[PDB]
Amino acid sequence: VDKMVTCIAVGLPLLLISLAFAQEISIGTQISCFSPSSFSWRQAAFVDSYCWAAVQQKGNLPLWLHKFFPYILLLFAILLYLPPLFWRFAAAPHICSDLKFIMEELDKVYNIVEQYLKTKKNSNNLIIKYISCRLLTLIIILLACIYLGYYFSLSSLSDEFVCSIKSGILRNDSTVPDQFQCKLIAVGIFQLLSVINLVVYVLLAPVVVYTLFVPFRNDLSLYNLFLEENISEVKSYKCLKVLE
Amino acid sequence: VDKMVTCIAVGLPLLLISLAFAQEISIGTQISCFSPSSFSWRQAAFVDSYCWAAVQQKGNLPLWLHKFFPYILLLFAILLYLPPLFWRFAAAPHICSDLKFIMEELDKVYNIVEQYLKTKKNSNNLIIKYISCRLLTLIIILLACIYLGYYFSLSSLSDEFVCSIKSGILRNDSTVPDQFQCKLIAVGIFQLLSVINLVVYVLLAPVVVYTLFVPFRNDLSLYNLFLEENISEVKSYKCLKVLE
Amino acid sequence: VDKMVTCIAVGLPLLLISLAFAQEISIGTQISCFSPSSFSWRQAAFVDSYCWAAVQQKGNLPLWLHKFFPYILLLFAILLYLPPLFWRFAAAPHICSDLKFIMEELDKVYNIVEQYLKTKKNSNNLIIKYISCRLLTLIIILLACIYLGYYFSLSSLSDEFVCSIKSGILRNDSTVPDQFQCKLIAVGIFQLLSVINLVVYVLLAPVVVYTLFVPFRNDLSLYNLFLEENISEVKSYKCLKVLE
Amino acid sequence: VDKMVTCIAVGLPLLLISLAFAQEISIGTQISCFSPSSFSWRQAAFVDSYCWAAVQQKGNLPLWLHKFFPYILLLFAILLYLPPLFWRFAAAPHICSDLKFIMEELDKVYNIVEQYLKTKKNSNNLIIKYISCRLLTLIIILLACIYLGYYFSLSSLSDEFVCSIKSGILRNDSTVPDQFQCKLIAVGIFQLLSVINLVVYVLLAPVVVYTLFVPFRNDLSLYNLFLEENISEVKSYKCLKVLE
Amino acid sequence: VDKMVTCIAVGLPLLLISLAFAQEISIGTQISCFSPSSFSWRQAAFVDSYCWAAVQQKGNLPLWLHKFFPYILLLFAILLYLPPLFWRFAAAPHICSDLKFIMEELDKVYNIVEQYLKTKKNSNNLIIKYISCRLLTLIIILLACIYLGYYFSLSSLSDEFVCSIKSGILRNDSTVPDQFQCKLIAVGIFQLLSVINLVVYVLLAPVVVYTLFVPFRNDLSLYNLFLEENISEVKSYKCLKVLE
Amino acid sequence: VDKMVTCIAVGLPLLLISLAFAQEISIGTQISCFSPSSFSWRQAAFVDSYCWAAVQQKGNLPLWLHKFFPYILLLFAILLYLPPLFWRFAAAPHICSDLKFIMEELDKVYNIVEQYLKTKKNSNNLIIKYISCRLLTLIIILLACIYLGYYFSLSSLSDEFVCSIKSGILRNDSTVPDQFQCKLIAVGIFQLLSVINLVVYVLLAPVVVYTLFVPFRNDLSLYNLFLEENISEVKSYKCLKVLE
Amino acid sequence: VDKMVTCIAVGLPLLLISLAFAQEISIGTQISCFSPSSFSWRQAAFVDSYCWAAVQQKGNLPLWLHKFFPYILLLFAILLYLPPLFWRFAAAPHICSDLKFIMEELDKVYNIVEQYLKTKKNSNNLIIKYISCRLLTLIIILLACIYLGYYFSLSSLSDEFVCSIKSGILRNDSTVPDQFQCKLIAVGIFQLLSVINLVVYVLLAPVVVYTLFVPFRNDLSLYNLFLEENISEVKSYKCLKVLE
Repeated sequence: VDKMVTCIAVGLPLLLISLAFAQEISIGTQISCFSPSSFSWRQAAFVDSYCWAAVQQKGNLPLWLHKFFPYILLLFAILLYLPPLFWRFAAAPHICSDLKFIMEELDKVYNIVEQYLKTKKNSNNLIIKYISCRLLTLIIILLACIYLGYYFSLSSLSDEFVCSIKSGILRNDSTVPDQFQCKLIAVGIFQLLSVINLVVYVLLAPVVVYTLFVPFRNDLSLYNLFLEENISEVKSYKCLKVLE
Repeated sequence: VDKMVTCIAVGLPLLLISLAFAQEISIGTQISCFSPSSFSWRQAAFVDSYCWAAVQQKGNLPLWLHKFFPYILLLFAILLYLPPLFWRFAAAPHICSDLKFIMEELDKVYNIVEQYLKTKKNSNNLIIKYISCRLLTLIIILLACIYLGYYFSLSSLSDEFVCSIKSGILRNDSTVPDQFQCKLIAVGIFQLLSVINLVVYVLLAPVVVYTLFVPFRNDLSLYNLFLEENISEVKSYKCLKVLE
Repeated sequence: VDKMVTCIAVGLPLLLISLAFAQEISIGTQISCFSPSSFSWRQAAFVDSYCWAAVQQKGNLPLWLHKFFPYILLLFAILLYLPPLFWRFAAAPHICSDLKFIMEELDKVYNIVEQYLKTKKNSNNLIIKYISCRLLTLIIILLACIYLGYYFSLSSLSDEFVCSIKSGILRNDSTVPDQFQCKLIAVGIFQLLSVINLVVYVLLAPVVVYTLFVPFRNDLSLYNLFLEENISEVKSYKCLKVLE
Repeated sequence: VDKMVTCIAVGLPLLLISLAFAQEISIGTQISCFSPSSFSWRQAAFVDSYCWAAVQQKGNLPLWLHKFFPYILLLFAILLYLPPLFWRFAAAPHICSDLKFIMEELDKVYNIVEQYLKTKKNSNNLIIKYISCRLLTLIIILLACIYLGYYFSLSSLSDEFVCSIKSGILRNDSTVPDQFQCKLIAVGIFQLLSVINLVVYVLLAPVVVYTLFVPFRNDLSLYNLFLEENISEVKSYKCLKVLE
Repeated sequence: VDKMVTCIAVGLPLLLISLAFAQEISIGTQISCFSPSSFSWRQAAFVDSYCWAAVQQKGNLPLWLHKFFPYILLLFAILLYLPPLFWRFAAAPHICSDLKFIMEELDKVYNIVEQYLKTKKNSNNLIIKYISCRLLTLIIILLACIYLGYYFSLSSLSDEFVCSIKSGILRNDSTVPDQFQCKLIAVGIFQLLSVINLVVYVLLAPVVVYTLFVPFRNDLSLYNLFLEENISEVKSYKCLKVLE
Repeated sequence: VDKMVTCIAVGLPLLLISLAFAQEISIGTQISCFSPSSFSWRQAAFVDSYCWAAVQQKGNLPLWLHKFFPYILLLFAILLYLPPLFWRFAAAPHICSDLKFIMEELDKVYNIVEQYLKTKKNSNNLIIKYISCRLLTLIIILLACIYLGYYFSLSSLSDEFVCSIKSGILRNDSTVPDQFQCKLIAVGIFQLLSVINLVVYVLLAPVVVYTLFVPFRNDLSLYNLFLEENISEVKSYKCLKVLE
Repeated sequence: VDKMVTCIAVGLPLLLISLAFAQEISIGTQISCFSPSSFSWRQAAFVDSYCWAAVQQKGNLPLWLHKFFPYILLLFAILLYLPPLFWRFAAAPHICSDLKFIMEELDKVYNIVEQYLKTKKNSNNLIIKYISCRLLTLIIILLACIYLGYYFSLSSLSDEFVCSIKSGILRNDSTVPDQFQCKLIAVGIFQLLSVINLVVYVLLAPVVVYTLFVPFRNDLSLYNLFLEENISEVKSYKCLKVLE
């Protein structure tokens, strides 16, 4: 119930990037500048190479984002991978054996543990590790959500821009016409990828805060709720009840 | 009998998409605009890049669908994968052990369970999980069915459209002829893929509602019907009868 | 003897399709229209893209089949896969254990089963499942056989056709010459693939109906014939006889 | 000694086909027609596409074979695979256990079988299955041998032929020069592949008929000769002799 | 806690290089020189081949780094791999058995080791191997950090440079215009890769020196801290305490 | 000591062929004819296709070898594979058990075999199988050695030759200039591959004849020398001696 | 400690070659000759094919090395693989059992070997096999080191050379301009690969001679030093000491 959130919050940005690259290769380069009819095949591939590199040199913040939208979406994916990567390396040895301990000792009682819960309750160290692995996960969803909302928010006739190559010794020339109407290509594919990654991230925002309500769902309030999720040995206690 | 429906309702849209891409690569780009004879090789590849991106900017709803038909068909495939993905994570631990429990205890009787069914009958919690995993599956087939029917319903001379590139600084020019008869290419392959995915989805519509008739097929009406499907231990009870 | 038929009736159409695609890639596009000498490299690739898409818009039934011959051959392959896919999911648990049952109980007799066959004989439920898995297999071979015969039956100078692109705003022009002699390319490879898939399917037509003669080959007439095919425990009964 | 023949009679045609395709891709298309200097890049690729398809429409039998030489060599490879595929599905269960039977019972004699051979001798059913799996293998080598000899027998200036494209509406024109000297390319690679597949198939022709001399090599004449080939339990009988 | 640092300090430079090459292939060559309109397709590919090779022959140190930025980033990755490669080949046999030794002998005490720690404390040979495997790791991070900071520090209009090909017999000619404004392409992708590899390496600099504080975290100060990390047998000593 | 010769006499020709193909693809076609400036792109690819096929039609023996040098080197590789392929199928069952026989019986003597060697000595059947598997291997090295020496022996300005295409209806024309200076490309790579495959095959020629001196190294002279190579049970007889 | 040297002395030349080929493919052919503007696309690809083959025909020794630098680096890699390949086939059976022999017999002493070392000391046969496997390894590093130093030593404007194609019937012509300024491309990548393979091979030269000091590190001087490297049974002798 909690591993499924951190697999569709990471796997879904990975799926859209791989689908974007099969669309990126099957059409061509992400820029396409309208070179004049006088240029050759190589000079017309110079302008598509210059203008794709010169979107950063001087709003300008809309144009800079379209180049790196697969990268920022990638960085927001591996940064959701690290709280589960740190959960398996910090709080996994402290939880694997102690669930095995209660799983074996409850067999011999029906064939101590009542004073186990009285002293494991007052320990505010492992519930703090649990919420900080999910509160950091919650805000990094919303930072990814506000970026995905901002990228869709522009949505304008903004992929079209005007660049020029007359910078170096090409300045003060008589062949280049000083203006090149370029246009980014993959914007419309990215605008739809910025929506279906936003609606999912909005629909998972009540679910991730539903895990932050473990009394309604101290350390006993954490520990009593984990035993019926990944441990099938509690299901034999219902076999005690159904016979009577 | 129920895993076979959710494998051919998901595997069949996956098969058509992979066959479409081998047809998409082996011919070329999905758009092909008739550029003039005056244009170069690069300006003629500008118009195929502009017009393929400018189908969304202003019926228009036929033309927008042809670009994203592999994507909408993909989204309708993974959304049929989630009710079985949630079935293996919610109702699978509550059903694996209790079928193992009756599978072992019925051996020692011929070598209790009669009062097991009297109290497992009045429990309207796990039949509700069963129908909601299939009723949500039923309507999401019909929403996929009505989209596939609507895409085939247009079928017109609608792939041909007229676009223009005179928008930015290319506006007020004297070389571009203001109109470009473009045409989408993969429409005829998609119209046949929208039929053989519709006839299958119509032919599976009585089957998925046939699973929604579990009395004619409460919790006992659910639980008595599962034991002769994935459990071979009931076949020894016929070995009790055939000897007598 | 019966798994070998449903592997060469499915594997043989799969082998011809994979061999066709290596021939399809190594030559080029399946259409090749004779564009005029006045056209550019891109306008000449427009006509090959328009005419390959416009074979369906208005005999015409010969020309429509040549585009989709790998698809119809593919659909006739997976539709032969489903009666064995349903045999392993419906009649496989009802037959795996009961063959194991006689395989063990006949050991202890020489170290009941004589009254086993007297009551398993009068059961017309599992022989009906056996013939319907093969009678449906028989007619779907003949429907595939009559399509393969019809595709070879045309064999004419029919790949050559005449198309025109003057439809949209390209209508009422003065550059396009109103007629384009196109020709499909992979027809001659497909005509030979339609023969060696027909001669095999004719030669397997007496074999598949030879399985439909199980008395000369009720439920006892089905059940007595399966035990000497996939079960090596009957071979020890000959070791009983050869010692005497 | 007999599995090695049916692996180099099948693996050797598979090896030459894979080596031919790496030579076929690394050079180009198998046809190369000398288009005029007036034609464009696309019209010159029309003639290479028309003439490669129009070798069948009206000696002509030399030219038709050069297109399908990888296919006929492939069909002669899988048709040598079927007598071993039928040997493992028909005569393999009748021979696996009975060799295991003598392999175990001869241990306890030195720790019946003398009357085993007196009644297994007069059985003309399994030697008939053995020779028909090899006599059918023998003639299908010679049919492959006479085709490989006939293909090498032409060896002429026969790849060069003259084709014309003036058939449809291209007939009665004033631009096409009515004759196109084409030439197949991979003929010289195929002529050498038709020799080293002929010398091997001639050198294996005495070996395959050497297996057809099982008295000099009834059912006892078959059965006594198999026990010292795939069965290492006969080697302990020499350990009986070497101690004495 | 220490294997996670040496996997994200090595895996993160490996991830950026693989992402850079998919961006390097999908656009084109890293150089793009503006050849004149008079040149052919091959002479214009000469200048892109000459100028990409002639960045080293005579500041110049900015231009030389842009060619080899994937190589220097690769060399700084495998040089972080060698202190863990030497740790598993030098100090791994001296630590695998002795942790197994205390793991077994502490079972039989509750079912010597108190004098074990009194003589294993005064041994300054294995703590010296531990710090030198991490102090060498610390400075090689900072040398990688100062290079990544220096590469981002230039960030100028420095990818644009001017080269000339008039060197050999091409000197004293009348066709080449003596100057070619070239421009490297992947600089802007590399400038962003030089930032997200710098912020991570700064944020890991307090963590790697936090491992260099093993008293606050002699040989006993090393050995007492390893037993509760990779060894689950110490968790049973808490099972001694929780029962009392 | 003898498996290492037949792995570097087979693996080394396989390694050079795979390295040749990566050089063959990365440059282009093996022929490159200097077509005139008047020809188009397709007619200039006709001459490279005609002349590459017409090296066999009429010294001429130098030019024919350069086309098929990867094939003749391949045929000399699989022909060194067959004496080890026949050794594992003819003399392997007669040698696996009898080495296992002495390996077990010598344990119980120290816990018959002295009369074993007196009768296994006079058997001139299995030493004859041993030398003929290596004498046939020896001469097939020298035939491969003399071909590799002859190919390097030409080494001339012999890749350059003159071909003409005026054969069929292209004869009696007025456009083709009757002579085409072609040149094979991969000759210089092949001349170096013909040296490092010759120096190895010369340096292995004393080693393969060193195996043909088994008295200085009858059947006892063969059998006594095999027991200390692949059998570790003879090493315990030194443990008998080192204790005394 | 000695397997790590022969894995980074072999794996490091393998890594640079694979990185060179990804740079070789992503740019183009290793030669790039400045063909005139009059030549076609095919004649300009003739000169790049002629001049790349004609670097050997007549300092000249610098130019010949640049073609075969990946091959000579490959030959120096597999020649470091053969002393470990011969170590596992000659001195591995004589060392696997005798280390197992002392590993078992020392258990029963604490639960002969003192006279084992007195007679295994005076045996100068297996130490001679040890040094010759490493002395041959030492000089073949230095021969690889002096070649790598010599290749970096040239480093000049030496990739640029002048070739001509007027050799055969192309001699005495009036179109070719008699001189072609070519230039090798991958030289600058190879000059950096010749440095980082030299600094490693210099830094491993004291390590490989450190293995040649086995008294300071006869047969006892060899045999006493191997037991604490790959054998964990000596670590129990410290468990004898730490208890006392």
